[PDB]
Amino acid sequence: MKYVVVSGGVISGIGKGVLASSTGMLLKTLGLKVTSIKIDPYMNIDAGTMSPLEHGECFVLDDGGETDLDLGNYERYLGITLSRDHNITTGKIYSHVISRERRGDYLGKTVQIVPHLTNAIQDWIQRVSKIPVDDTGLEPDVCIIELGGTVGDIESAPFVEALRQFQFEVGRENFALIHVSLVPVIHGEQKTKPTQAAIKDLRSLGLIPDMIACRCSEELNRSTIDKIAMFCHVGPEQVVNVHDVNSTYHVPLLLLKQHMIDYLHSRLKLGEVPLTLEDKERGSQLLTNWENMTKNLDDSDDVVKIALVGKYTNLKDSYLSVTKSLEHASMKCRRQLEILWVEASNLEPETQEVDKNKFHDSWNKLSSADGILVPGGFGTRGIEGMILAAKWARESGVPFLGVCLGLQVAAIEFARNVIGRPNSSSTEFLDETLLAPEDQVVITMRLGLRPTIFQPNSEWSNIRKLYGEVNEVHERHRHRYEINPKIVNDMESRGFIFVGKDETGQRCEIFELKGHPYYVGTQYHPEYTSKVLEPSRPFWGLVAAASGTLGEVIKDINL
Amino acid sequence: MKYVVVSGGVISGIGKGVLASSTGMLLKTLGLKVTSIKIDPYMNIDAGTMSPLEHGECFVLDDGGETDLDLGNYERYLGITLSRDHNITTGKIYSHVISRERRGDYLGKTVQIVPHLTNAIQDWIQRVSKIPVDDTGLEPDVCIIELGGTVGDIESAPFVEALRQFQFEVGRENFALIHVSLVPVIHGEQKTKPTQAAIKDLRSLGLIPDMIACRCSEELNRSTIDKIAMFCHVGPEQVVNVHDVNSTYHVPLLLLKQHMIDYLHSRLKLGEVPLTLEDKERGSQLLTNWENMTKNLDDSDDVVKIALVGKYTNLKDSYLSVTKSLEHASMKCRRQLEILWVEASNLEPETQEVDKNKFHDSWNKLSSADGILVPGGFGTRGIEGMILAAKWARESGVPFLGVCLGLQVAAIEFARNVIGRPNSSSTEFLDETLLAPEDQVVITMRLGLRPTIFQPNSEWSNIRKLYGEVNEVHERHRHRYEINPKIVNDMESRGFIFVGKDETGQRCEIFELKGHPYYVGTQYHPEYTSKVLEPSRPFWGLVAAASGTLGEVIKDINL
Amino acid sequence: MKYVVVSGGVISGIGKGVLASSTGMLLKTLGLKVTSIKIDPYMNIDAGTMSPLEHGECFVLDDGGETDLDLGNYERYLGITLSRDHNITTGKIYSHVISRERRGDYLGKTVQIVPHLTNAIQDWIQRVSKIPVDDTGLEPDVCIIELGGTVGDIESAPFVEALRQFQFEVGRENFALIHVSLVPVIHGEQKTKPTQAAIKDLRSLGLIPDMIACRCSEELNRSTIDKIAMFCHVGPEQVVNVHDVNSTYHVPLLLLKQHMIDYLHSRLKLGEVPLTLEDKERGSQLLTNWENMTKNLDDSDDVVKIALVGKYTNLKDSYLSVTKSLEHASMKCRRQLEILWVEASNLEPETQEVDKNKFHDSWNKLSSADGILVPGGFGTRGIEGMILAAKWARESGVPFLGVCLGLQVAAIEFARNVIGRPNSSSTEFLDETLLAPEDQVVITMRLGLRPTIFQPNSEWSNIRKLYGEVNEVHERHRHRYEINPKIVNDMESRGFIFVGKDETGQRCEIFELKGHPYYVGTQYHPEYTSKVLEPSRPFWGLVAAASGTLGEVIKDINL
Ligand SMILES: Nc1ccn([C@@H]2O[C@H](COP(=O)(O)OP(=O)(O)OP(=O)(O)O)[C@@H](O)[C@H]2O)c(=O)n1
Ligand SMILES: Nc1ccn([C@@H]2O[C@H](COP(=O)(O)OP(=O)(O)OP(=O)(O)O)[C@@H](O)[C@H]2O)c(=O)n1
Ligand SMILES: Nc1ccn([C@@H]2O[C@H](COP(=O)(O)OP(=O)(O)OP(=O)(O)O)[C@@H](O)[C@H]2O)c(=O)n1
Ligand SMILES: Nc1ccn([C@@H]2O[C@H](COP(=O)(O)OP(=O)(O)OP(=O)(O)O)[C@@H](O)[C@H]2O)c(=O)n1
Ligand SMILES: Nc1ccn([C@@H]2O[C@H](COP(=O)(O)OP(=O)(O)OP(=O)(O)O)[C@@H](O)[C@H]2O)c(=O)n1
Repeated sequence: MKYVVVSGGVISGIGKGVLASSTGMLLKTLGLKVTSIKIDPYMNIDAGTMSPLEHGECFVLDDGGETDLDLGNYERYLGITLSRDHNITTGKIYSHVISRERRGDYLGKTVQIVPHLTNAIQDWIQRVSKIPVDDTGLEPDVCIIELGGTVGDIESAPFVEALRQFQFEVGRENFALIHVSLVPVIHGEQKTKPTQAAIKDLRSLGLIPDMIACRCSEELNRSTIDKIAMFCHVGPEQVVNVHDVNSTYHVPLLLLKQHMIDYLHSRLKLGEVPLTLEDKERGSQLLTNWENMTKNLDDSDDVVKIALVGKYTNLKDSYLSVTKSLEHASMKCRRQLEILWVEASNLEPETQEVDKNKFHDSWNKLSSADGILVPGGFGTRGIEGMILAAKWARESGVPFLGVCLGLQVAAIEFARNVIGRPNSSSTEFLDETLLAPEDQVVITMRLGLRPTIFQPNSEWSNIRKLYGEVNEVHERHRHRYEINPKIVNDMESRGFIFVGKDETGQRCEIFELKGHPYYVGTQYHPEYTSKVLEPSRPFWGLVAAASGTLGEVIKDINL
Repeated sequence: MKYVVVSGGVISGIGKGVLASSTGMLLKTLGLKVTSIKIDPYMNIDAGTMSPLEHGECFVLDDGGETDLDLGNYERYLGITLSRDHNITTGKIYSHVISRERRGDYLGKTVQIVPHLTNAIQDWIQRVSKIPVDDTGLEPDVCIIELGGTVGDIESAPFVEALRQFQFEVGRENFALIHVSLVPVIHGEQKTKPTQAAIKDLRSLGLIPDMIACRCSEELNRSTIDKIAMFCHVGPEQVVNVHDVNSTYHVPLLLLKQHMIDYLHSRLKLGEVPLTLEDKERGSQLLTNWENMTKNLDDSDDVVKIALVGKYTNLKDSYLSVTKSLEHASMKCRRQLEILWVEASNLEPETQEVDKNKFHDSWNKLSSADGILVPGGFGTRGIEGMILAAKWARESGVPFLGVCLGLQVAAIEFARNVIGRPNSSSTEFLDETLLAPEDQVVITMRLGLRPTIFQPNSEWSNIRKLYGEVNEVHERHRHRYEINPKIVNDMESRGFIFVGKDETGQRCEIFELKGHPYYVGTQYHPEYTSKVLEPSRPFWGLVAAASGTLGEVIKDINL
Repeated sequence: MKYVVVSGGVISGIGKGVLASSTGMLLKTLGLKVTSIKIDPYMNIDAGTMSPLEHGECFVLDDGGETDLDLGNYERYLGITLSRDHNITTGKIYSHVISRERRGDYLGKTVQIVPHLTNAIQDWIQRVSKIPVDDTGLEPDVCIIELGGTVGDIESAPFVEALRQFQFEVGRENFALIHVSLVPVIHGEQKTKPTQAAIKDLRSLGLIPDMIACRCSEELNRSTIDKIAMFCHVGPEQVVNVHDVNSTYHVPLLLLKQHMIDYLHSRLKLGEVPLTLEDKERGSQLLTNWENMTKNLDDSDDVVKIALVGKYTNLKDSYLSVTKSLEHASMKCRRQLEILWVEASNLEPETQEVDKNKFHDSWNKLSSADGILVPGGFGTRGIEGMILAAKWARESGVPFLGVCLGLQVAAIEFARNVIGRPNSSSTEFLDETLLAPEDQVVITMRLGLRPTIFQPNSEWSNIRKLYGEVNEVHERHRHRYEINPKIVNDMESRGFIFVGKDETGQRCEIFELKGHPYYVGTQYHPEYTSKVLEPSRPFWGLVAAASGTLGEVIKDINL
């Protein structure tokens, strides 16, 4: 079990996620069974009790664990599934030993943070990194660790001590540390001194960097490479840069041109770790696939505007897996995405009493859209606005995808306008109204992986064709409220077919609407299962409908 | 003797000189007899043995001491003259105690950096800060100290220890520390953490900041003011910012609007320090004069292009007192300066054999110039180029000022073209030629203040009118070579009058040429004696000739 | 050129000199041509301008350089001669680059402590360590460096940075660092935490210890070895202890039983450094000689009391080379030394007017003495007291040795009592008296190595027999005043033969007195040339006379 620990920096908010994930992807092109751990110095146990106003999406694993946003970046780049234990936090590990303490398992000793926490942190990393994360049951070869926070922090203190001991308990030639660092440029001069003071506080804590990765407003001068390397000892070929470039998917290609694989292959002796010719052939495949899809990102110019309809769209972090999944679809289509960020709070005509500009700006964006998407956040405040976007797409042929709250507002729109019961509602919005047509009932949330089965009369359905005509699908959920099962037989008689259901038949999970080019929704979140090199099928469909060639996409999938 | 010590930062190259000088100017508007010290952690004894390729101008005091560039900024803002002891350096203070040691003055003790250097540093600061620096013989009231380097540096180590002891040996309420700091902005967020880590290394060394001054790419958020103040303890009204604004002369006005006088008046009890009504009236005069001249800088738009002819003009730092003195002239004229940086190495027709573009670009700039200036650096390599600019100005009515090497190349041009001896030369360039017309002889440099006397037939001369028709002038020199005294009587018979001379008559120090609008030179450097609120008379003349109204300038001076 | 750098600690005053010298002796038993450098963070240039009240003896090299006491410990253990450049100091290296600066040799650059001092320190160590120090002209193999002060000190700051760079400029496997550290024991528990905090400040400065040497009130617990090694990373076999034992000459044998040679032989690859079978045979000889002489120190019990007569004998550090040379003599004689510390300020009868006890206590000690020694410090205040000890030894058969001031007071005693001129005097005490019998004249000091030649009528003389009957001797001097050459022919006619002289015959350097068992003096200091395994001949004589068997010593020398 080799380790690469990404770490460091003078500002927490600099460059670790993009680098760690890119390191993991690069090491995956060696054919190594790479795995990945996040260390979050924050106290939260798991993400379900924290709102999207901080650290973005409430991301979900096959385990059903609401987890840190940064796990999603490892899944979507590495092509792996992570267990809820691959996110380590301050309150997780303190809750762990305090649970073990009240259980009596410390045999009456005084429990001291050294060695006790620094043993729990090491034992957790050594448990977790052996867990299988691939399509096959084999244990991993190399673990990337993102140390969140900065080295030299009250809260990352037990984690840096635990890593200091771990660097000896699993030796040199089996552990390597990469430190991300700021290199400010002021008056056009690349001032190294913050990445010298931050290496005093690094070496004080006994960790030793084998690579320095810079974030800077420029490429590094040969002078500032030497000025880092002579003070903060690494070779001249072990300082690397992650400068501003318009594509995050090119950061693996920068680091490979800076020879980072050739250094880590030497520094972790990776040629001695056993691999087959098939592993090495999958390794060169992962590289050449990533080069070809980035060549498509380079030479593509034919824009496709997707309108993404929701709340808090000024905090663009709130829809990160949506945004990345749309880009995975757009790259597979060889077409340049733009996302129009559309405020559902503005589409409502009530906006026109308060500010006309917001109304017409939102409808300008929606009118411009080659496809529409209601991806669903949390809370009720924008539901009328999303019904307007569900209407516009139905009455105007515009492609549509309703994820989670998107199913519920698309069925509420269909009930309000095509069944024609003007009172029909989301029970989470309007429980006090006690309707017959409640388009929502509570069934405290169905979370993580579940099997979805298609209803037999569906060989005509494009959405099941995008899933390859298979009988069953496995995807990740978040829903407390669901479609009302009594209303289904009415909606299907109007052509709003619920193409996918739970095996019990009481819970309805996919629709596709007859005669419309492409109008779909999913009760599961298809964002979370997207991979960069193999995109999520409802999102590939939406961008393919917005692009044209949806038939050719389906034909190619059917081969 | 109160002290304000400017200090600090995470990068040496951030903001101390602009802030320290502005603090000193502001405290001068209280009517306090402000003085100023530079601490340079570099080893050089004094600047005469370091070339302009590093830290710029070889600046000169009334003492004749070649000293750090940063002394010039205190002189030109504060309106004071500094002794060569107001620049403290590592090799000055180590050479001082080692001189005292070999003299036997430590009574056979083992000389240890604590306390011995840290006593010498404190004794030097307490000697120096009492030295009179004004138009009157009174001792100073407040000393600004610029600690050069950063707190937390191998070489600023004895200086921070010496200040740590000094903060107790002259107490709180008589010493205050201002720390300059970086506040990076990354992804549009003002990341405080470098100004937290750098305050651990500050407080470790026992110093305590009473003000934090930021350099940042923006104004400070109210959030980042509170985030500094809660970690690095100062009040919310004691964090201040020195953001990018197009004028350095506005930095005193920023700091006054941020109430920095109201804090230092309280924190150094400055209301108890004895002052007269006349001192307070001079105090409000210094403020209102600085506001009115900056109002002129604000509402002025009529450009005046000065071509400054020399070498190494890509290192624009090399002519700093020239540049600032031209701006002191331009502000007094209410006219917006541009300096055309003109390469003498390009004006030469030999350039046209190597690159035509450089030639025509240099002559384009020179042709555009409302006035020309040969300010004189060091070494011979551009002398032919400067003779071409001395010719162009003479044959084309363009105003001219030849400082030091400017006199020598203007007299060499006059000898070559108006006397018409084509071989006449600078002996420093062409000593091997052994001419009769050597326009240069060695007289190892006449340095610092000397008296200049005007030749009696000079009531017609504009340059003596700009000096107020007085018999004598006191200015600062640097010259090893001078005009040949035997050639003078010939040049004067042609109308190149040497309007100013040494009292011995063998050394010729000013010329003015008959019939030309304004063609002058000075063997002394007039840059070094310029003040911001009272500009240097040859430079006020050059910008007044380039502007027009030179007669009105002379009339106003003659009142 | 391998390096071993001794360093470190939480208190400056702990254990470095005893360890460094013992390391050097041990590595000398490999047959390596070991050399040695002292780094003194104090500012003094050289020791002649510091008095014995601090850091003890004003020790002297063959170069004639008055140097730090600690050089003497390397000479007397390693059997080598050091140049005055093998002592590096803060004011030496700052005076060096400032000399190079005023000479112009930095080509006009701004001289900055990094890299400039940190290059001078590295260049000095690389010049110095190649200087031949043996009986043969070959360059050294391994350099011991004692870093004086502690790592983490304002004044040792350029030296720790210079070593940090040097550890890379001469790599790992060619440099190794040993850190001395305190391990306090409190309430009977060996508290490691000072040797953890001091290793944060070590690793912060980028140095990395390969050995930890402890000073502690006990042997180290196996628990505190593991508690150091797990925090301050070294193996369990790389923590070593230098506990209190009654003999400093056993510290090499402790460190060899703790396998320190076996670690440094591996860690510096010393088996690859080229040596002959003769070098290895001299290596095992140095070990077995040191074991046999320490076996003599172990089984010896027959006391020999030497009375050492002087000033400031409460600062026992003031006579260190005397004390060590007497022990080198005593070990060669297989006899247990005691030194009676005798106050010359008390032997004087004037003491009996102020305190009778001091008088009778001093004469009790002097009466008890098996031999007397006037070794000579500095200043005149005790000269009458030393004349009393010169008298007592002459009139009572007690063996005597007068070094430097000892010759002068023994000749002053002889002139006062055996020639019988009661006024005869030291001119340094009584210059105003203008005598005919001035027993002292100025000839500003004859320093370092000089040739001494024996007067031809000397085959009877025991002192020349102890020097092996050779015509000439080479020894180290310090004298400003000397014997008056006109008085010599009178003293010799009375049997006070000046057995040794300068080749010019005007300067008289050794005496031996007829008929007395052993009454000698030397104008040179024989202390400074003493080796542990080959003792200084006048001191071997004094302890042999005090022991008996002086004839057998002479017989054994004459083989
Ligand atoms: N492989 C990656 C890595 C990062 N990002 C983007 O970059 C942001 C996070 O940057 P990251 O590289 O993770 O650094 P930070 O999160 O700023 O800080 P850290 O060093 O702790 O990761 C996210 O909003 C994400 O959209 C991305 O799109 N793809
Ligand atoms: N002395 C301190 C201060 C803060 N933190 C940690 O800092 C983390 C936040 O990181 P970052 O955003 O990088 O620090 P901020 O204080 O927000 O500063 P900035 O404004 O630069 O983000 C928190 O988890 C907190 O535990 C720490 O370990 N030690
Ligand atoms: N009152 C001032 C101060 C600075 N400058 C300009 O700013 C530069 C120096 O900036 P300064 O404020 O002195 O900071 P630094 O020198 O960069 O660093 P330090 O903090 O050590 O001063 C000079 O080239 C000078 O032209 C100026 O014109 N007027
Ligand atoms: N550990 C160190 C390293 C450097 N210096 C000092 O740093 C000063 C140079 O300051 P600055 O330019 O701020 O440092 P640089 O090393 O040049 O780094 P940068 O590239 O950020 O300027 C020198 O006088 C040198 O004595 C120091 O005191 N301690
Ligand atoms: N080989 C040695 C070493 C030391 N000493 C004695 O120990 C004292 C000095 O101890 P040392 O080991 O040099 O440590 P310190 O000088 O206390 O401190 P440092 O670690 O700087 O050497 C001297 O007075 C000396 O008499 C000795 O006799 N023989």
